[PDB]
Amino acid sequence: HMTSPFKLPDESPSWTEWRLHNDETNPLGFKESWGFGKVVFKRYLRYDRTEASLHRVLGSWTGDSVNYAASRFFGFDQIGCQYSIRFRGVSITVSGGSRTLQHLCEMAIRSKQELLQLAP
Amino acid sequence: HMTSPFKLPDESPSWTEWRLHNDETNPLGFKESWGFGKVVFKRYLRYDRTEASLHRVLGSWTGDSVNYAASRFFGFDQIGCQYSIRFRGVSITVSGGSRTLQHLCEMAIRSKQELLQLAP
RNA sequence: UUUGCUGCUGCUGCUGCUGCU
RNA sequence: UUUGCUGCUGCUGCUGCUGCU
Repeated sequence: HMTSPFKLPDESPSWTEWRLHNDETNPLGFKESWGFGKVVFKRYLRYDRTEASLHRVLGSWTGDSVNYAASRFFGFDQIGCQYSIRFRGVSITVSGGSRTLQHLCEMAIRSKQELLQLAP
Repeated sequence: HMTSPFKLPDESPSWTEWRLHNDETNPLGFKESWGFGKVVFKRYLRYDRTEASLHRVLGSWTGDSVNYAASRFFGFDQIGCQYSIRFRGVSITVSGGSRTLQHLCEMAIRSKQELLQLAP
């Protein structure tokens, strides 16, 4: 078991749940991922566009959680790191080498927030 | 001559200029691009981290300029659109289908600004 | 604008490398 | 953390398509 950058578990909806959601309604949430070298950790999280929910999903990873997970993969040569998020058909990615990871985190967290607060 | 999304011309430094810059000093600027289907338009722009300069480079494209350039490429099937920017070893990308382009623009402009205002 | 996955398409991004500039 | 380009590497992102879920 590798250690993930994430502090919340995955919330991927089942196929049945997704169909039921489509018949009765606005996505159920958003997808995000962190990639270090060749390893990618992924989350689907429920998000309902309220403030409480935004605050919850914003705690799904931190500088520290990403750094502890990422450093597992560090070597002589710098590795590529990447955060990806998709909400409503819009994807943001923030990437660079492992030496920039603090800065990637900084931009990822703003991006996640800008995207999730974006009006339809 | 295709029509570009950009309102400023490219400012790529020569190899000699770049060497001279490296011997005497902090990058000379940043790189950005807009991709519609298979066509990508690219800029290198000088940016010195002042407010006046930030304002100048922020005018290098607009919603309208991106839309007029992009619509050249629209068909039956939605196309993939993407804005990419790299400054100080950190790359942001904003992508999606052509139906989301207004929203991509909205997130691209914020991203460009967050990244260029980021402290080293 | 959509749950998760398979295989294909075209175009980016990032990492490392290469040769010129 | 770096001007622009050539060719290679590995991993994403996006578009369209596919078969299951």
